Amino acid sequence: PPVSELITKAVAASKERSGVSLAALKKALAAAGYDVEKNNSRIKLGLKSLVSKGTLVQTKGTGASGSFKLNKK
DNA sequence: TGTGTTTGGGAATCCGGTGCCGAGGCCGCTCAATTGGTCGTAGACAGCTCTAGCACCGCTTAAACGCACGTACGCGCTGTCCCCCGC
Repeated sequence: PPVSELITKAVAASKERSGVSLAALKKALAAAGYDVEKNNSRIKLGLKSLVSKGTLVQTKGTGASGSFKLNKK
């Protein structure tokens, strides 16, 4: 399954008012058996694609270093 | 979500009493500083030599300088996780 679903599912499972950090996303995907080490660069890209698709709102920071929430709009 | 100000409250500080022991003074003594004198020599001074430090010049080339260009490291920001702190 593509990493955009795994990320969206992790952000939905950890839904809050702040927003899953990249470190929490790493932890959730690793707990989901996804190798976050080798494919970290893929994650940053896929995450960026999800922000560029507007599917994730950046709530703090800039780019992948930030916190993110599912764009309910 | 943020922050100027509030206010009871522990913690450091000030003040007065007090008492106690060491610092300051006094005395008797002694031994080390002082006086005077002799004598030896350490070094102050003159004087002489020669070396090695300074100033200069010219030439070559290697290093320093300025500049273009790119990337990688420093630094700021965010997050988390845990391990020292206060009690």
